[PDB]
Amino acid sequence: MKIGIIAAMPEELAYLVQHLDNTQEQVVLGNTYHTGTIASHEVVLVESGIGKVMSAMSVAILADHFQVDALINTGSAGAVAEGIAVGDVVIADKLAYHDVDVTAFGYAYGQMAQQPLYFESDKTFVAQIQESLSQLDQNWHLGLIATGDSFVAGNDKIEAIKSHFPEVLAVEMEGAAIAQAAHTLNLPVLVIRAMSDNANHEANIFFDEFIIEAGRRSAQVLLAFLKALD
Amino acid sequence: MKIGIIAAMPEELAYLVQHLDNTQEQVVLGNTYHTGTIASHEVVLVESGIGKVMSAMSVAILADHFQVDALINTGSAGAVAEGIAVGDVVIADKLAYHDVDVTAFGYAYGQMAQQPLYFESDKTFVAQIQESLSQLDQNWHLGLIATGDSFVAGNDKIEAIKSHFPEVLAVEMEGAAIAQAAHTLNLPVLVIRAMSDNANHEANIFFDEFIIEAGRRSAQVLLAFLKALD
Ligand SMILES: CSC[C@H]1N[C@@H](c2c[nH]c3c2N=CNC3N)[C@H](O)[C@@H]1O
Ligand SMILES: CSC[C@H]1N[C@@H](c2c[nH]c3c2N=CNC3N)[C@H](O)[C@@H]1O
Repeated sequence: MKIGIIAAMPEELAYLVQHLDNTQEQVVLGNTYHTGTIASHEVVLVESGIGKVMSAMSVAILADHFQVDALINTGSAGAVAEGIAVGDVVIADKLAYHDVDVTAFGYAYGQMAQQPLYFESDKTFVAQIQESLSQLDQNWHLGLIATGDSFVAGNDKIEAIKSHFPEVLAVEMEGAAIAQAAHTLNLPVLVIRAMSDNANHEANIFFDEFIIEAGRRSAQVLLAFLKALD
Repeated sequence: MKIGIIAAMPEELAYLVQHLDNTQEQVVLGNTYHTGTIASHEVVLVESGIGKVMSAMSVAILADHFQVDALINTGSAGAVAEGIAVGDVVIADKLAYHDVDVTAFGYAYGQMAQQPLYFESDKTFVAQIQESLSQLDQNWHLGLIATGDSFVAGNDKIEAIKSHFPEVLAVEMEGAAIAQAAHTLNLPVLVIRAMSDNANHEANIFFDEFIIEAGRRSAQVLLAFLKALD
């Protein structure tokens, strides 16, 4: 298959570009799309930019211009579940928006109009990625990642998000957006994020400090996954 | 020029489709795009779906697949500024997100990372549309429309939005998203919305009752504009 891989920032795509075989770069609508293969898998890498709109646009272009068959997001996120450490990797089995309120019409909190409440990562992708990781390794996690067009940096917002999604493991700004776009195109999706901060008052500082490492760790897990996907 | 016209719901695109000359429907990525002309202006009409992600995808496809030169959004919105009545039309000279918080990094509230706080409708488009309207008509307005991935239905949220953007006239769910996407593509944009409700506790009821009329009114203003734009 042909996999479209999206990262919000350059720090989150660098490692993958460095491991891209038969690399070629195409400029489309002012952005660079890296084509080639990874572990014999045809892929297209792109730095979308931050947020729902930018990531959604990248999905649309990957589908319309490159005819991708699947979508995978890699990058950083803020750790919110107790016990998750900076540097840990969270594989999203499900994604949802923590900043969406269309409840006046009867939708569940977080559920966008005309959309399901939860977007699910491809069951086959999730099954296989777990198989590539060790059960003895306690630094990777499988669970819910909540998305919003905000950088979470305070216990108050963390608590507010948890009141709606108590099982949330991490938070970011593109996960559910890419999953929503993928769902709209009937394309399988997977989201992988490494923790760059604790989404608290010190989040901006930790993010600045750990974005390079988080971007690399998330990408390393993706690379290991792709090599085992076959 | 070639103008891409986006409406979130069918009720907001119907009138335009009914007045599209040399109309033809095409299916791209599972959605219908209506090509044709409106007063010597080549156009592409599309019902994007609700929200930031859906509207952003539509902008991307309009640019990548149809090579549009400009973008115009039409539809319904909730009236928030005192005095604005249901049925009134608001032309957005500027757009901003009311639900974006990346302030931890120093951005102004509402400003998305890597983006300006305000997205501006094309100055030429704004100047010309005002010329097509009567100064004696008090039912059209020119000002700020704030966008968010939520349906505003309560004075509490209205007050919260006003605390950040006191001059906001109306609120909706795609304006700033379409403007952001257009800005990313360096394409001129214009947003026009007719009031379907008062964004208060009764907003869902008024929306249900007035979406057909609001969609029509907004489209009527756009049609008049296009017939005078030349
Ligand atoms: C500079 S905005 C933060 C970016 N990094 C991710 C992120 C890391 N840590 C957090 C993120 N997003 C929200 N809250 C957080 N605590 C998001 O998905 C954006 O692409
Ligand atoms: C069924 S979600 C509402 C849709 N109509 C517009 C709307 C009308 N009235 C309101 C809207 N959006 C937010 N708050 C409001 N009070 C938005 O842009 C969505 O496309």
